[PDB]
Amino acid sequence: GSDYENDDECWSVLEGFRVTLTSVIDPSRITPYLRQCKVLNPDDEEQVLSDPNLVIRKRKVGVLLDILQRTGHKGYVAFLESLELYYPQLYKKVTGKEPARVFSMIIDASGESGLTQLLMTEVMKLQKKVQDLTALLSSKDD
Amino acid sequence: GSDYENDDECWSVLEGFRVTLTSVIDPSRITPYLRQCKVLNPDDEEQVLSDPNLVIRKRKVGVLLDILQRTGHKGYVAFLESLELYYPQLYKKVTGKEPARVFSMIIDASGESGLTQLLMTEVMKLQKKVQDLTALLSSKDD
Ligand SMILES: [Zn+2]
Ligand SMILES: [Zn+2]
Repeated sequence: GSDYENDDECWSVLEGFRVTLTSVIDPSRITPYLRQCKVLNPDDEEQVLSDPNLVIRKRKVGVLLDILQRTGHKGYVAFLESLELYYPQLYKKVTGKEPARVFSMIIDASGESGLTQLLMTEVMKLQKKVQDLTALLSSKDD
Repeated sequence: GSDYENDDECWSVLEGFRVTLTSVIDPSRITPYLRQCKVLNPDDEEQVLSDPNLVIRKRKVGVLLDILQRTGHKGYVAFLESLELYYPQLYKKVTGKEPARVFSMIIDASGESGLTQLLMTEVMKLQKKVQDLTALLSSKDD
């Protein structure tokens, strides 16, 4: 079957890629989204955000996988929820195929209006990010 | 602010800013949204995109206002809602206050999953525009 089971061993497809996941991904951006999926506890995001910066990001994602696997297949798909939104190429490599978009986890967990609020604020951050980049683009250090 | 009745009288709020809305807005980004708002028909998106560039973008939104006036309050709310997502400062000036967040129109029209998919792709067009600007913030004509 296609991963329909619910167990911690589900992570096998992500684990052999954690070498890249720890050096590329920053839990400091994805941990509030993992709250919406109801897999990540408030204690988990606190202990990972013990450093608010991206200094210890290598050990952050490493312990974060070990955190989300405590909920089994739940934390697996939840990591994919945050991943397909924030790191799409990281999903493409861990699975070997295109973004599936199994966002029915966060839909069931936080609600359709929950994910609508998430995406709606993310497009405002991105609308802000466009003017943020063209501001520094118009005046560089060359 | 806003109203409940179905007529051209509904538009009188947006009319005072019409000259700015027609020169600033591009139907090319708001037309696929207005499809899911169920106010814009497959003929209208064609007539405004008859010019692929920004050559006559002034009269594109001008004729689009007339399209959405046929549906009175439907097209009024739909233009507000697309303006609220795509042009936040234009919505801010036309209403006189912060985004009210009356996305309940496209929620009732295309469903919560409809707007969730529109926002999930909207973040990718913004990831495209943000990568477009960091590409130059990485390397310019200098
Ligand atoms: Zn699984
Ligand atoms: Zn009205």
